[PDB]
Order: sequence, then structure tokens, then C-alpha cells
Amino acid sequence: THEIETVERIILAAGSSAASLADLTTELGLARIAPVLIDEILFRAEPAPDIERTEVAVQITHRGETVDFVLTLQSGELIKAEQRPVGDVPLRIGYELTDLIAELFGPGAPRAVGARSTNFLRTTTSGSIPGPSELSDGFQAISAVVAGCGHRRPDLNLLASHYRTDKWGGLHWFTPLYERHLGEFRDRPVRILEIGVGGYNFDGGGGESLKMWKRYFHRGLVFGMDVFDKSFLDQQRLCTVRADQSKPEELAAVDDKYGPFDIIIDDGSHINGHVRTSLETLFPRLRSGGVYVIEDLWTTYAPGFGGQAQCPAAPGTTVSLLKNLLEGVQHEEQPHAGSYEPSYLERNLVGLHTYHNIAFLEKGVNAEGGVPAWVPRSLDDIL
Amino acid sequence: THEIETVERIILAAGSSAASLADLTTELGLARIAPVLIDEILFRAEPAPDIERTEVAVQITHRGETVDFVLTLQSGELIKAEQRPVGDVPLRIGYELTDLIAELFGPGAPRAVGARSTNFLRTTTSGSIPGPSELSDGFQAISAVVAGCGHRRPDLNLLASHYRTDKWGGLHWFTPLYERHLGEFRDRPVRILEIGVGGYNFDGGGGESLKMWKRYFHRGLVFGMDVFDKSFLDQQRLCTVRADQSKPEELAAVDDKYGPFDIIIDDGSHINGHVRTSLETLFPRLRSGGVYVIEDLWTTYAPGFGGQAQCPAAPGTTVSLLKNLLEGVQHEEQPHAGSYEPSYLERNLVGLHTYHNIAFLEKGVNAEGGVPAWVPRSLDDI
Amino acid sequence: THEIETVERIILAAGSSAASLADLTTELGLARIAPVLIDEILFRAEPAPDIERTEVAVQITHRGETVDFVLTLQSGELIKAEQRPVGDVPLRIGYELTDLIAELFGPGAPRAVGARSTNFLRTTTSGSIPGPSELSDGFQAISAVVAGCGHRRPDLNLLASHYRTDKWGGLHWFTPLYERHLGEFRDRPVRILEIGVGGYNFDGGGGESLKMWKRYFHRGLVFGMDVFDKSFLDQQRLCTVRADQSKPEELAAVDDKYGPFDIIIDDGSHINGHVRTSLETLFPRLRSGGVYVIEDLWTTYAPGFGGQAQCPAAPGTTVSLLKNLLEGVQHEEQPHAGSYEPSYLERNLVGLHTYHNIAFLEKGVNAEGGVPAWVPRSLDDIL
Amino acid sequence: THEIETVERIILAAGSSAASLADLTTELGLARIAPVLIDEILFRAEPAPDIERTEVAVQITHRGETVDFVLTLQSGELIKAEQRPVGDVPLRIGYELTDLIAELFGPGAPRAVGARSTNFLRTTTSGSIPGPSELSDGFQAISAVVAGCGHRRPDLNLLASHYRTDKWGGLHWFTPLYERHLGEFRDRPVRILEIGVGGYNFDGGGGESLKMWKRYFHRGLVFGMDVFDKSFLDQQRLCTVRADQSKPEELAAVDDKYGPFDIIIDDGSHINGHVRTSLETLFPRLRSGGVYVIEDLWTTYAPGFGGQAQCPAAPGTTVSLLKNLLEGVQHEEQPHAGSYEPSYLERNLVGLHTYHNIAFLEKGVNAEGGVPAWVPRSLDDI
Ligand SMILES: Nc1ncnc2c1ncn2[C@@H]1O[C@H](CSCC[C@H](N)C(=O)O)[C@@H](O)[C@H]1O
Ligand SMILES: Nc1ncnc2c1ncn2[C@@H]1O[C@H](CSCC[C@H](N)C(=O)O)[C@@H](O)[C@H]1O
Ligand SMILES: Nc1ncnc2c1ncn2[C@@H]1O[C@H](CSCC[C@H](N)C(=O)O)[C@@H](O)[C@H]1O
Ligand SMILES: Nc1ncnc2c1ncn2[C@@H]1O[C@H](CSCC[C@H](N)C(=O)O)[C@@H](O)[C@H]1O
Ligand SMILES: [Mg+2]
Ligand SMILES: [Mg+2]
Ligand SMILES: [Mg+2]
Ligand SMILES: [Mg+2]
Repeated sequence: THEIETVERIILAAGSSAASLADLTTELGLARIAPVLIDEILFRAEPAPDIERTEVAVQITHRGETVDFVLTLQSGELIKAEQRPVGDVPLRIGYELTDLIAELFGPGAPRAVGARSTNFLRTTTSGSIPGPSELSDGFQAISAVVAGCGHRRPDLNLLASHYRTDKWGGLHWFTPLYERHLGEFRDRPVRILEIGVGGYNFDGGGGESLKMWKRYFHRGLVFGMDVFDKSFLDQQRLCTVRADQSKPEELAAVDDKYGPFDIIIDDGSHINGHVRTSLETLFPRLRSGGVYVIEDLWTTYAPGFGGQAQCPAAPGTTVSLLKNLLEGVQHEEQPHAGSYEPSYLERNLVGLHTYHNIAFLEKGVNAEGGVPAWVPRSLDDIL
Repeated sequence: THEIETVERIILAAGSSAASLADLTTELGLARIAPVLIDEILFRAEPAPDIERTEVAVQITHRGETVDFVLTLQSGELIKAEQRPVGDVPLRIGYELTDLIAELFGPGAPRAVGARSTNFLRTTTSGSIPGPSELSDGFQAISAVVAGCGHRRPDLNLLASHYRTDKWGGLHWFTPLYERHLGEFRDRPVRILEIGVGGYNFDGGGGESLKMWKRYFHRGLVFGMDVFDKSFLDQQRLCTVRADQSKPEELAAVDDKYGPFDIIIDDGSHINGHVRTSLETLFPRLRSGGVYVIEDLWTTYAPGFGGQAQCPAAPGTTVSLLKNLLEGVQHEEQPHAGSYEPSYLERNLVGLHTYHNIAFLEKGVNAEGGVPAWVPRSLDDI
Repeated sequence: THEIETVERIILAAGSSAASLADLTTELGLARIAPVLIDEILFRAEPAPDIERTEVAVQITHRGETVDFVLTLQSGELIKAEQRPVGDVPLRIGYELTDLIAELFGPGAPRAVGARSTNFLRTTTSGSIPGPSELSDGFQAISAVVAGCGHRRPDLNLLASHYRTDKWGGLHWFTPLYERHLGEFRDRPVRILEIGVGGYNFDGGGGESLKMWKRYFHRGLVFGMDVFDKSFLDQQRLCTVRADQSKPEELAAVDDKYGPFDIIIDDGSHINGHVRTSLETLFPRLRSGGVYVIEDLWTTYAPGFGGQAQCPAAPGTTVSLLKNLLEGVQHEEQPHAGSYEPSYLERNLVGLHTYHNIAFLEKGVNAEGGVPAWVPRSLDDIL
Repeated sequence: THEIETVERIILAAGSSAASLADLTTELGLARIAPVLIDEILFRAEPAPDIERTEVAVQITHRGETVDFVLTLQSGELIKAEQRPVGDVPLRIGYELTDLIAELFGPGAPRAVGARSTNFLRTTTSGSIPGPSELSDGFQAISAVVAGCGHRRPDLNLLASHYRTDKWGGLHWFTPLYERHLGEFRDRPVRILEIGVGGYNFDGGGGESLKMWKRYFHRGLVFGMDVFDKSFLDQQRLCTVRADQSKPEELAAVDDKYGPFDIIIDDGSHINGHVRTSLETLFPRLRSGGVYVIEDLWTTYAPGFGGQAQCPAAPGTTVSLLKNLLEGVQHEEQPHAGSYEPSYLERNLVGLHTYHNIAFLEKGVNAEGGVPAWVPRSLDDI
């Protein structure tokens, strides 16, 4: 929890004042911040290009202190980093700590120039003209690390295919919809909760969507909730929590410890009652201006999921809930006793987006007022 | 019809090849195109700033030919243009015809530099530092005209307030939602249909929203359908049509004459049956990738509009329709005991956006396939 | 200085974590934050529409505390606000304090829905159908206040015409260039310095550009430096400083007290030596990744400005400086003794943008390395 | 020439009216257009994912006619397409011709939903939950093809690395600067000229940058000029031309045949005189609002490239030229003792962008007027 807190403080400083970032850099120090930034460069530079073992140095300096890391990249292998000297590495990237913190965790347009220093094959051990492979592999190696040092907008469809989540590809085509409804939050220091880590009780299974969310939300903290243990996936900005979406107390404990959440995604049991329980408990805890997403609406018709093989969808099914939420947004126009008090969902659901197998709920203040009484409601009133 | 066609050709060439624009400029000529561009400038420069009567010259040149216009701006007065010599007018703007066509009807980011020439008070009415009012009115006048010569993104909320449509302000707050769902089409040569011009049978009334759509869609042709005549609102890129949204034949005639439409907006009678008839007839005619919008969902509960004062909403009411459209998007996941072929709305509705008093329908191909049979449907399958 | 500090803390919290904003709201309290937000609504809602005197209520609530303000709008008059009851004002806007802080000072896309509550003529004292003026003036009045409650992107050309600065209109056409080079910083908590407040020694003169920068940078602190007093213009997010751009010590004192600056604009004396002194002293103090802007390059040829009526421009003139800066960006490719050490401007100028009467300097690390020795430099080397 | 013209007509119609697209689809027909679209899909879907041989079907329909293609993807292998029946292929993508034309060559935001149909493993090779590799390879294959069917914004840095051009990586870092200055033209039907195809006189060499420009400008026609033959690189939207940048007649011939150009990039000999000759001849031919780019400013100091090893840079060297262009932008503010008429570069250069080893020149109208005579020029004037 102190670890998540330290990464968060760096993320927030990246988007704050110069004085705030200076205070944090002075407080934590280069030795402590550097490894967090190298961890990000490794996660973002993946995957390594199809090249022979090639070393690339990253040097971070701050107020007279400098730390050097040598990253090793090779076709089909996890990129590795080591705090080591760089004098014999002809591929080098240099950064002021303030610049690298912004490059990785800063909001706003990626910088096109001036964020770093570069040394590319200024000396070659081969001879005078560097070998073809040496030159080719060099270009690819330094380019891969540079790509991992920044926050250039990624393509969520490509990320989904790379991390192997079923949010994109033949089973579902949700990623462009996520870009539409969540893209305005990409530069924001978000806390995202996804219910359903993936992999069920299979050992070593799941986390694909969580890694995608970590990559897309460069300033985000990703939380994954599952009834089964997923602690093996825990990493920088990615925390798994063991909890049951059927139990309101367990849901509230997740929010009490890791919330509040800007975005909540239901991709869990798909059991009709669990979807409803999760929305009733977490929608009031969701940040106002946030988005609640329900994936796999098809379970509405599957008895094995507490659904009913009937259309219109049976009450207590996800499609019936979505239809009621739709009418709820119009609560102020509905016939009601003056004493009527709107439900939480009626007052706090400002937008409903329904697509195939997915719904997006926008939380906000639904209180613009019903059509005034002085508006004609009949030709009788017109006349 | 030839007039609407000429403006359309200019708009389409503005986003085409150099050869296509060259061919159109050669065929129509400067004398014909320039008045279309001046009309746009007058429409987009409005309103005139709070200044005393001030003249600004606009000169358009093309392949050895040049035409001069002098615009007159004054507080509270309609901006006027006359084809006259620039002469002594000390506020001047010059353009190559190609640059002005792109500036007014071109897609893409507004140019920040190099699109025109300018002369500002090289000669004053004193012979030296101009009078305080001459300088202030001069800056305001030339700035107003230049603003009218481009396609810089407008604020739809401010346009709705300026043109006085109820789409924004206290009765409704729809304009930001329109920006969200129609913003991607602002650079497109769209044909927009709004059912409901406004003003009912009152003389000289309506057209506020149509003027807003003309200002927002700088490459768009705006069509307003109304059961009553609204020909007095007719102007460049803005055509009114007399037709009844309750009658499928009249809706089809509107589409056959002025379609197809990228965007259709129902802001008409608000009578439940008319909303259903308009959607059933025009949704199939809407361009795929287009957006159908229904305003005033409240009439769902008003008996005077064919509504029923009950909740859940009665069958045959707009909210009930929206709930059925929502379920139809999931048609591939629904149980179908025998041969089923999806309805048009099930197959062509890809997205439903429901807010307070407004719904946005995205038309497309809804055929990604239902969940495959090999997917577990129960722990017994597990 | 405690005032600037308090507005800054609110601005930074608007773009931080939920916990950070909660901590600040709890610390300062609604009573202290509310007036800062009302001050912004008045500055941004200006000008009032051409309407008869109309009242619009803004109500801000936070954790069981609520404060009500009544804004009065009238054709040709400064919008006024008073902490007052709202029961008899039929035009009302309601906000949670967290939502209003983000709406005014938050980074990111303006919210399209759910940020506030609205009451529009639910009761009219006139009768049942409100009068035409009453209805028309109402629409305009509430719309104007709503526009002042947010950060919807403004048009810098229109702002320049409204505030009456010569950056746009016949004398200059710089505002679209400012949008191009400074637009990526609009959502950033910037500190901007403009040298030249305007109005010279004329009493009550100047500040037009400063008000424009305050309006455009909704999260920004605007600083205006002038040899003459301009304290009468001082307001929320807008501080004037008496200092001389000819004196390096006075320039450094401005940066020591109000810096560091993300953006510095020279629109002052236009005296060739003052432009050079200002750039030599403040470019090293400018934030890396920031922009230095020099307006009115025409003084390069005006003897009355220490210029020379000659072309090519004489050494010590702004155009000559810009040409040397241009060559300086290529310092690594220039013939030099190996011992050569790049100047500050050579090492820290990554981009030079020259337009008519204006130049934009991008500060960053100019250290990608010169063309390697192993690159053929002659057909002799080729053969 | 007719082939380049047919692809150009398709691209222009993709951003035109419904009527214009309808007319082109009727005139050319599905049989003619579909192979152009399949060629784009193969170019944009590359590279194939690291999978075992997998087939993906693409079906395009138009007014009662439908054609089927089966694409084959395999690790390290060139993606192949064949016009064959979809048959049993379990990975399928369907498109209406109009939707596919817009998806590949349309301007504007990529569509997030409704642009196509899809079938994914409705039948597996086991009869039940597909084999682990069948499912993984299936997701990768269909995703790769769908990616190739659209105009989603690419990362120019990644494209430069994928196509292996030195515009990015250790020798140069220009691609983000290209995104800044050319990004606004990505949705435009551009004609781009790069002087310098690459590969010199080595057999089979060059074209890396030309392939990058084709991928980035999804509506663009790419032209590569080189003194040596590069016809082997010729492909859809990518034409090589043999011409000498030292010879004004050859540069004019390139423009007369394949112009006018929205963007011209000098990455050729790097010989100082050739850079000056190319700019003097082609800048007047460049579209106003267009961008002229000069790479490799370092040759300014290299005697083997006509440079002089001195600083300040010698007259007749590229850096000296850039310094003179910078001063020319201020031509209206310069003292002119007698009648002066500005040069072409003074009148048509509106912006100069100088970075390390690269310059971006914006062409436009540089005529805002010098400072008016009534402006004080001295405290004596004050
Ligand atoms: N009651 C419950 N509470 C929480 N998680 C549950 C649950 N029942 C099942 N789950 C988990 O929900 C997950 C659904 S699979 C999630 C896949 C992942 N989101 C991706 O897109 O890659 C499984 O891992 C399962 O263990
Ligand atoms: N059956 C029908 N067919 C078409 N238009 C109809 C109609 N019944 C009523 N209308 C028209 O629908 C309009 C509704 S008011 C439209 C307001 C306008 N869109 C604005 O925002 O400014 C009226 O002008 C009315 O005459
Ligand atoms: N040496 C100096 N140091 C600082 N400011 C100076 C100065 N000499 C003159 N100035 C101030 O520079 C200003 C130039 S006018 C600035 C106009 C303003 N930026 C706008 O665009 O609206 C004058 O107010 C003048 O008093
Ligand atoms: N006079 C001349 N006219 C045209 N091309 C020339 C030339 N002299 C040399 N060239 C060509 O200029 C090219 C320079 S290398 C181009 C690299 C390519 N743009 C890339 O980024 O991948 C060589 O292919 C060379 O043959
Ligand atoms: Mg799932
Ligand atoms: Mg309405
Ligand atoms: Mg000035
Ligand atoms: Mg090069």
C-alpha cells in the first residue's frame, strides 16, 4: 500500500506544479524514483524487436546525482534492466528526472522534441562503418526503449490483441467503444476497477485486460477483483483483490481500501443477480462523472446464469435492468405523486449507451427538471 | 435546385483534388462563385460588433481576374455587401479563390497563417495615429469579417443561444450531446434533416435550429421539414420543405428529393405515432454510419400527444420503443425457437444513446454474431 | 502571495486524485473556496447578454454545507454576485463543490452532461405562461452563467478582439500561432510571464493580453512585468510586477518570486538590447519543454529602438539573433575544435519557429549527437 | 496512369457526397474496385502475426453483387489474398462496398461500430471449445485483417521503425516533427513528393520512407524521385520517377506529370546546390498551404557536398539559405530605399520551422502589411 502510494505521488506530481514535482523529487530522491520509471520503461517497451541481444543504456540525472541502467533486448525474451556503467554501451538515452517523470506519467500531448539526449553508435567496436546487423538491430533497440519512455497514445484494439484479452477480436469488439467512453480519462490519474480478473481457478490464469488498462491509462492505478487469488499478477499500478461481487460487504471493502473508482467494469460471473448487486452497491461509490460498464449482456437469456430464455427479457435480467435504467433517466417526466423521491439510479444516471453485448452508464446529476407545467400538454391547453 | 447543386459542387471540390477544384473554378468562373462565398461571409460574420458604421473590403482573385466587394458593418444592423471598388477603404482582406473556397468549405484544421492578404489603416482619417474609435472599430470590423471567412470550430451552446433555439438554455441542454454524437461529421459534406422547423402556423416564425445547423456544419446542406410553409426561411445551404411526418409517402418524397441524409432529427409534433412512423420510414433511408435523433421523449407520458400517463411506459409510446430498440441490439443473443431473420432496426441499429429528453440512434451493420455454441452456458456445461 | 497560493492549491487539486481534492476541500472549507469559484464565473461569463436586469442563482454544496449566490446580469453592466437566499429566483444552477472545482479548473474534455442541477422557470410570478421577454432573457441569462462555470475551449482570436489586445486584428495576426505553439499547455497549471503589460505611463492603461491569457489558460497564473506600476489590474490569477527587462537582476527577481515560467512572451520595449538581455537571463530559467516568444521583430530595423536600417540585419539586432539561434541548433554539425563546449542557447534550443513579426523558441535538450564520423562525407569516402 | 487515376477517383469519392460515391460505384463496378481495396488491406494488415497458417475471409457486397476473398496469414510470410469461395473458413469479415471504401480511404474519425459484419469460429476443428492455438491464432488473424481494413491513426515513429527508414531511430528523430507539420493533412487526398527514394545504385534498394508515407497518408498518392531507376518499388498509391534534382527541367517535368504536390521532402543528394535548385523550382509549384521539407542540413558544412567547413555558414550553403528565408519573412519591415517588389520566397513563405538536421517551410500568402507609417519609431516620434 506504501508502494501504490509512492507511484501515485509520482503520477500526481507529473501533472502538478514545478514546485510540487521539485518537492517530491527532493523528498523521495533519484535512488527511489528511478526504479519505478525503469519498471514503466520495461512494461511499455515490450515487446522486444526481432533482434540479436542488444544493450541500450538509460541515464537519469537529478541535482548532481546520476544513475545509469543498461537494458538488454532480444527477440522473444523479457527486456531486462540492471543498474550498471554505460561507458561501453554505444546506444544511450539520457534524461533529467523531471523530464522522464512527465514523459512517462505526464498528462497532455507527447513531446515531439527536446525531452532527452541520445548517443547512437558514436563509437563502434566492429570498425569504422558498423556492421549491417549492428546498425539495423541498433535502430530497432534504441527505438523500442524510446517508445517505452513516453505516453504516446496507444491503439486499444492492438493492445487487446497483444495482451490477449477477448474484449477485441472475434468474441467481442468493445475496445473502440472503450476508447469513445473512457478516452477522455486517459490523461487522468484514474483508479479503475475491473470485476473479473480472468483465468478462474486455473493456476497462472488471467490479468490480460488489467495489463491492457495499465498500458492505456499511463497515469492509472488498475484494480482487478476476483473470488479466486490472482496475487501472482500484482505489479506496479496493477493490484488484484480477492472478493465476491455477489456479496455487498465484500464490494464495499474493495472500494473502502482501493477506491474511489473513476471507472468500474463488470466482466465477472455474468450471473444476473451478481451484475445487479454489484451495480446497486458500487454505483453510489463510483466517482460522479465516472462510467460503469457491464459486459456480456447475453447471460440475460441464459438460465445457467440466472437468466431466462425469453424475450422480452424477464425482470431481474440485465436487459430488463437496462430498460428500466433507460426509463429512469426520464423520471422527471413520469406520472408521479408530488411526494415521489427519485431512486439513486434515477437521480445519478445521466447517460445510457447500449451496444451489442455491452452497456456504458454515465454517472452524474440527473436533475435538470421536468418539462414545466406551463408548457401546453394538449390542443385543449393550446386553445 | 441548380443553386443548391452549385453550392454543393463548390463544397465537394473544396475537399477534393487540386484538379477537381481547378476544373470547377474554370467551369463556373469567379463571377459565379464569389457571390456564394460573400453570402457565407455575411452569414458567418454576423453579428456585427457594437461599432459605428465601418466598411471592410474583400477582394477575391483567380487566374488574372479579380472582383472587389465592400462590406458595411454597424451595431445592430444587418451586415451588407456590395460589389464596388475597394478604393480608399482602409480595412482590406484579399484572397485567392481556391484559398477562400477551402477557408469556407474545406475540411480539416483551420489554417493558422498564409490564407489571405490584409491591409489595416495604412491611411487614417487624421493622417497620423488614428482616432481612438477609428482604431477600435477598425480592429473589431476586420476581425469580424475574417472570422466569417473561415471554418474555425464554433461553440454549439453559444450558437444555440445566439440563434435562440430551445436545444440549449433552461428547457433543454442537448447541444453538448449533439457535439458528442455529430461532431465527427462537422468536416463532412452532410445533408441534415430536421423534422420541425419551428413557429407552427405563426407568420415569420421558426428556423432557429436550421440556422444553427448551417453555421455548425460549414460544408452541410440543411433541410427543414414542416406541415406548414416555411419558404421565407429559405437561403444558401438551408432549404425548407412542406411535408407531414405522419405520412410515409411525404417522408419518402422528402428523402427522394433532398436525401440521402447523414443525420435526421425529430423535433416535430412529438405525437408518439408520428415519432414511430418517421423512424420506421426514414431509418432505412438514413445513411449507414448516420445518426437518428429523437427529441422530447416526455410526450411518452402525455395523453394529448398520444401518450399514456403510466410507468412502465405504455406500448406504442417513445420510451417503450427505445426499450424495444435496446433489446433488439441484442437480437443475436435472444432465443429464437424457429427460423428467425432479424428486423431492419435489429440489423441496422448498432448503438442507442439515451439521455434526459433525447435519444441518439447510430445506424450501422449489427451482425458481429451471437455467442458461439461452444461457449459454456451453465456450470453443467462447465 | 497567500492568495495566489490558495487559488493554485485549488487549481492543482482539480487535476489531482479524489483524496487530494477531498483533503483540500476539508482543509480550506466551502466558505473560503466558494468566493474563488464565483470570481471565476464572473470573469468567464462576461460579457452579459443584451437583456433586462435578470437574476441567476448559483448554489454550491459540500458535506452538509451549502452556500447560495445570486448573480445579476444586465445589458452593458458588470455581472454582480451576492451571497443571498435563492427561494425567489426562478433561474438556478446547483453544484457539488468537487464538480464546480473541476468544471472551472479541471484538465481534460469539458463535461457534456451531469455536472450540475438546473431549475428553469419552474414557477413564474407573471402567471402561467411566462412573458416573452421573461422567457427570452431567462434562456440568455442562465446560458451566460453556465458558460462561465466551465472550461470549454475558447477561440483565442475572439478573446483577443473582446479584451482588445493588438495580438489579433489589423496590426498583428498572432493568436492562431499562439494556439499552435501554446495550445498543448491550455489544460496545464501554467505560470505565464508577459513582458509589457501595455498602456505605458497612461493611467488605467494595459492588461488586455493578460486578461486574454487568464481566460485561455483556465488553470493558469498570469504574470505581467512592466517598468511602470500596473497594480490596478491585479486580480485572481493575474499579478502585475514592476521590473525592467533591461536589467538582468530585476528579471531574475521576477523569476525568483513568481517563477518558474512555462511560457515567457517578450512584448515590451522592443528595444533590441532589452530583447537580448531578457532572453539571455530568462531562457535558462524557463521550464524545459517551455516556449519563449518574441513579438515585434520589426524594431530590428528601427534606429529609435537600437535597430539598424539595413538588410542583412546588423549584429545585435533581433533578426540577426534569430539567424544565429537557427545556426546554433546545428551546433553539433558545425566545424569545431573537439574541446568546443556548446553555449546555453545552442544546447537548450530544440526548435525555432519564425513567422511575420514573431518568433517562437522551444526549450529542450538539443543533444541527439552530430552525424557520426563513419558516415561518408565525400565521394572519396564513398570510394 | 489510368490505374493511378482509378485509385484517386475511389479516394476522392470516399470523402465526397453519397451521389458521387454511388456514381463511381455504378461506373467502375464491384469487380474493378474490390481488388484495389484488397491490395490496401494486404498493405495495411502487414505484418502477419506470429501464428500458424490461418485463413480469413473478406466478402464485399454492392447492389445485389458480392465477391469473396480468402486471405492467408502465417508468421514471417507475406499475407496473400485469392478470390475464392468463403466456404468453410471460420474467420469471416463482411462489408458493403461503400463502407469499405470509407473505412480505407474516408476522411474523418475511424468508425467505432457498425462498419462491417464478422463471424468468429462459429465452427471449430474439434466440434467444441476450439483448440488453444486455433482460438489464439483466430483472434490474431481476424484482428490483423480488420486493422488493415481501416484508417485508424498510425504511430509514424513505429511505421518508420517497421519500414526501416532513418527518419527515426539513432541517426534522426524527425517523425514526431512530421506528425506536427503534416498531421493536419493525414485525412486529405494528398500528392506527396520525396526527392530521394533510397538505395542509390544498389539493386533492389530503397523505398522505405515511400512505404511509410503510403501507410500514414491513407488517402495519399506517394511519388518518389531518384536519378537512378526505382521502378521495382512501384505499387498502388506509390509511383517512382527517374529525375535529377540538379536539373530544373526534370523537376518541372515531375511536377507537370504527377503534381501539384501538397508536400515536398528533400532527402536526396544533400548537395547544397541541388537543395537550392529543387526549392527555387518546386516551391512555386507546391500548393499554397503546403509544406516544403529539407532534411540533412549538416551537409552545409561538408565540402564534399558543396558545403564550406566554416561558421557562420558560407553563402550558398543550406543554413545560410535558411537564415535568408528567415529574414525574407520580415520583408515588409525591411528598409527599401526605392521601388521594391518582394521575391517569390518573400511573398510565399509564411513560416520557417528549424530543428536539428531538418527545416519545415510553410507556403502561403506573406502579405499582412508592414507596420503602418503612423506607428511611433522612436521616442522622438513619441
Ligand atoms: N462472484 C464472483 N466475484 C468475482 N469474480 C468472479 C466471481 N465469479 C467469477 N468471477 C471471476 O470472473 C472472471 C471472469 S473472466 C474475466 C476476463 C478478463 N476481464 C479479460 O477480459 O481478460 C473469472 O476469472 C472468474 O473467476
Ligand atoms: N405532422 C407534422 N409534420 C411536420 N412538422 C410538424 C408536424 N406537426 C407539427 N410540426 C411542426 O413541428 C414544429 C415543432 S417546433 C421545432 C423547433 C425547432 N426545431 C427549434 O429547435 O427551433 C412546429 O413548427 C410544427 O409546425
Ligand atoms: N524596460 C522595460 N521593461 C519592462 N516593460 C517595459 C519596458 N519598457 C517599456 N515597457 C512596457 O512595455 C509595454 C509594451 S505594450 C504591451 C501590450 C500588451 N502586451 C498587449 O498585447 O495588450 C508598455 O506598457 C511599456 O510600459
Ligand atoms: N541528383 C539527384 N536527384 C535525385 N535523386 C538523387 C540525386 N542524387 C542522389 N539521389 C538519390 O537520393 C537518395 C538519398 S537516400 C534517401 C533515403 C530515403 N528517403 C529513406 O528515408 O529511406 C539516393 O537513393 C540517391 O540515389
Ligand atoms: Mg469477458
Ligand atoms: Mg426540442
Ligand atoms: Mg504589442
Ligand atoms: Mg535524412
